[PDB]
Amino acid sequence: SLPKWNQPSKEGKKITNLFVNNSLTHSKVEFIPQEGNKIKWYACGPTVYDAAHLGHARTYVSFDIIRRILVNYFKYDVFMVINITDIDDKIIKRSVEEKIGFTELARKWEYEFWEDMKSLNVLLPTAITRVSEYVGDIVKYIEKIIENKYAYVSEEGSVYFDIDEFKKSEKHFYARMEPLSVKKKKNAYDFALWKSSKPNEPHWDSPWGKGRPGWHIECSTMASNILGDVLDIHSGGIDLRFPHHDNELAQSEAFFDHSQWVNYFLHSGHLHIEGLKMSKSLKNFITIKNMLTKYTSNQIRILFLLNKWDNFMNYSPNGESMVQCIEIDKSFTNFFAIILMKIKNFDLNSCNLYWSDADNKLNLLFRQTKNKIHEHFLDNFNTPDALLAIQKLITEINIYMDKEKIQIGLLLEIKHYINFIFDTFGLIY
Amino acid sequence: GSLPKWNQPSKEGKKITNLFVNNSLTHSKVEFIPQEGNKIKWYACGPTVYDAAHLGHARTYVSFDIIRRILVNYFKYDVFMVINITDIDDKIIKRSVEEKIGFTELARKWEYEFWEDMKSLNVLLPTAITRVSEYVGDIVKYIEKIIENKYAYVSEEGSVYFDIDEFKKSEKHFYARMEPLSVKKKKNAYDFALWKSSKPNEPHWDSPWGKGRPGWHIECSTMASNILGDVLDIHSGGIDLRFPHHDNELAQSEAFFDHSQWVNYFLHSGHLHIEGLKMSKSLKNFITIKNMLTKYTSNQIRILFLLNKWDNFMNYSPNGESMVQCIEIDKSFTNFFAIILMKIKNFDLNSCNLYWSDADNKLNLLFRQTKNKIHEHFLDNFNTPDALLAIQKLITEINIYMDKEKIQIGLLLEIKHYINFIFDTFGLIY
Ligand SMILES: Nc1ncnc2c1ncn2[C@@H]1O[C@H](COP(=O)(O)OP(=O)(O)OP(=O)(O)O)[C@@H](O)[C@H]1O
Ligand SMILES: Nc1ncnc2c1ncn2[C@@H]1O[C@H](COP(=O)(O)OP(=O)(O)OP(=O)(O)O)[C@@H](O)[C@H]1O
Ligand SMILES: Nc1ncnc2c1ncn2[C@@H]1O[C@H](COP(=O)(O)OC(=O)[C@@H](N)CS)[C@@H](O)[C@H]1O
Ligand SMILES: Nc1ncnc2c1ncn2[C@@H]1O[C@H](COP(=O)(O)OC(=O)[C@@H](N)CS)[C@@H](O)[C@H]1O
Ligand code: NA
Ligand code: NA
Ligand code: NA
Ligand code: NA
Ligand SMILES: [Zn+2]
Ligand SMILES: [Zn+2]
Repeated sequence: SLPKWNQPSKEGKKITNLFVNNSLTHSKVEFIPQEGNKIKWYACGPTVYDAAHLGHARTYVSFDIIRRILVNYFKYDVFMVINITDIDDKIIKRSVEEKIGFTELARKWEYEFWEDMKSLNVLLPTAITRVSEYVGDIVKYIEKIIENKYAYVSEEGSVYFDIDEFKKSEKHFYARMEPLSVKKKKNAYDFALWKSSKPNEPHWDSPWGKGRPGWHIECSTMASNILGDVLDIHSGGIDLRFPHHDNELAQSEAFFDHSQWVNYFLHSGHLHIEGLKMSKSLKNFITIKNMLTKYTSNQIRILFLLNKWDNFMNYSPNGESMVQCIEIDKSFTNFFAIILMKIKNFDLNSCNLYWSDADNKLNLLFRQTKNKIHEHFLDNFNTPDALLAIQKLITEINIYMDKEKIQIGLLLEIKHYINFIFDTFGLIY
Repeated sequence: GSLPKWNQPSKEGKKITNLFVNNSLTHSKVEFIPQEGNKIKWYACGPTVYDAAHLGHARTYVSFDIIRRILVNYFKYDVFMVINITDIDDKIIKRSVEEKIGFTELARKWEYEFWEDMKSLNVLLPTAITRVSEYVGDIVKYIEKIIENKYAYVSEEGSVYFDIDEFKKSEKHFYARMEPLSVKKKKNAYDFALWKSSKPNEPHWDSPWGKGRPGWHIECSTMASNILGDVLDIHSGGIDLRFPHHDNELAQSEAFFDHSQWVNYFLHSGHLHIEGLKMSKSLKNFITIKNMLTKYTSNQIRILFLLNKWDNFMNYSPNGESMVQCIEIDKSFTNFFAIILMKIKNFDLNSCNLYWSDADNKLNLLFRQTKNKIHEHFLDNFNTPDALLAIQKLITEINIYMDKEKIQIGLLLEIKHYINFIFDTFGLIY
């Protein structure tokens, strides 16, 4: 009566002792690749009908940080896919208001989305999967689910997922992550894999008649096509956990007829503003472009670094939440300025390089800081505490650079390490 | 009994990568295991600063720079690295009476040029730099402790010699761990000086035994022990230093701490030969680093060294012969970056199709396989020749993909970032 989860076997895998908050277990569990040091990761992308806002930025920056930690810090081999939802009721409706076709609208806002991602130093994924380019694959995916007896066709030409049949199977559980969130149909909870189109909507041909993919089947199809029958990581905002992500699991399990399509399901917390999710529906949003006319990429990334990725956060506007981010960015800038000049201007001809007690104390604190930050990253990508550890080290390096005769090589190694961590954070100085 | 023992560090609580390194203490490739956590305490013997550095010096310090970058940037070990400057030596004293600019000033001049040459070759400064002239007092105290442990004696002239026979007698000590077969004021001829009584008009320093100078080997034992302590993860130098210099350091340091293993992994770079012989100031066959840099770039010189396994000897053919291949490779890397950056720059997300095709999948498979190949090469005693070849092969395929196939912008960027990461690890700059 309660879903089971299979931790992957550790034999032959890269083992870091990283723990992650897995929505499949509702707990922090050890992260173990399916294969070697490889990580196959699908992340749900945007619905491209309008500009991206600060809440979208929080989710993609947070997962960009996690990806950089996984790749640059831990040296996992990450194969990442992000989709573009360029077929959607929202796109269709917006396109009839603006009197532009659905494709030209979608391409415009996909373009702006990637521009906004680049402006925030978010890395592009390995693969970008647009629904409009995968419709034929979605149809074949739906055919096999029907052939496995987990979907049925209405008289209208729609196709619905058969929840009751899926639950009946001993090897399958419906709504693994939110069990308690559960006319032409068998049961009301059945959701559409193929929607029969009205003759005026955009549509595609299929064995069941002209229609469009249902929302959830788009992501099962695209992720399965590129990454296969086992994903190491699937991610998205917490709102997507049910029904979207639980429905993807059911569809993909039905397609492959196995019991675990995703090993680790990661959900970022929402960015709130004045207590409510930043949302286009609520008219309380700040576009990324507007945000970047007031704050820098570094400052916005520091905002997200200060908040644990899987917890919700509140944004206080009119600069309130950004005061601290600006101060921290200012301290990193001034730290780098001094250390870079001291390295550049150091004169090996005239210096004394005896290793003093002050050099030894700074070095001990340096190595201890590396160990603290390692433990923070292993603790479910705890960037708030890793950022604080860096701040504390900088406070001491600043004292040292002002007062002590300086060990040029120690300062250079410290600079390289802090740069390495800032690269992992996505900060550019 | 008659053969030295080596103790592999325990694996419990350590970073374990399955890296194997060629350990001169075992004369074999053995798994590298940190003494503590993921830390590596590493001392590398530095230059004797009386003249310009030459290409053979460059090979040793670039090779250890590559190894350090692999350990830190690739494997994420925490490396605490010390390199010394031998600025007190008989060569420096003799050179300074010829040059007449003063002994300290001459040594400092050629130390400065050594660091300039290292800077020109993109070699990273170590964590700590230990000059003998700044450590003489600590050296005197180190010698005092060895005498107090009965492993050194004082001659009537005021020199101090290490007592080999007393040292070997101890069951816990073995003399010449790495080259066992290489073995008037003295007890035995094989005794070596820890303190040399100064002759008139030479530079000298005070000591309890009279004015003198350190012996060569005690400088490195003292400086390494002072900063890094009683167990070094790695000690390194050119192969010529293995005996007598490095074996004597082990004996001195074991005598100081009265234990049996001061160094866990002793690594020796192979010599650069030219026309069949070690490039050597004595043979008049050397090329200075500066001369080399008026003809070739940092990248090309580092590629020369990446193409040769660090612990094997290599042959340098001059007049550009050995550099032809290095120039070709460097040009192909420059051209690769030029092309891929233009393809990325010219890519239009509006007008493209991004379906993940068979060609995209085949390139991705090749990419991931290249990562695993390069990983096994680095684990195989830092095999940069095979890792460089893997990158070359991958680039050949990326070039084909960019010319004809519709390109996955994200895949091209990710591959460029990986190649940048490996090139950062090699010390190449594009
Ligand atoms: N940077 C990397 N690139 C590629 N693969 C990596 C990397 N780091 C680690 N790995 C993979 O991590 C795994 C390490 O696991 P571990 O060394 O504990 O296994 P093992 O039991 O010794 O077996 P084996 O090494 O033979 O798979 C290896 O499969 C190796 O392929
Ligand atoms: N990148 C790193 N930075 C800092 N410390 C590291 C790093 N990688 C490994 N370590 C250190 O390696 C030691 C062991 O880590 P490892 O992942 O090998 O776990 P383990 O073998 O299960 O050991 P244990 O749980 O007993 O520490 C720890 O002390 C950890 O601090
Ligand atoms: N206030 C907020 N705070 C933090 N994250 C937020 C957020 N508001 C939205 N997000 C996150 O932004 C991503 C794109 O949301 P879309 O609605 O554009 O698209 C879709 O949901 C489909 N195209 C997926 S296939 C999702 O992971 C969402 O949970
Ligand atoms: N042809 C050649 N090829 C490759 N490496 C070479 C080389 N010729 C020399 N080397 C290496 O260069 C380094 C500095 O040599 P020095 O003589 O300057 O100093 C000393 O020996 C002491 N100051 C050490 S405390 C050593 O590691 C040496 O083995
Ligand atoms: Na069931
Ligand atoms: Na929800
Ligand atoms: Na003995
Ligand atoms: Na020798
Ligand atoms: Zn999705
Ligand atoms: Zn030495």
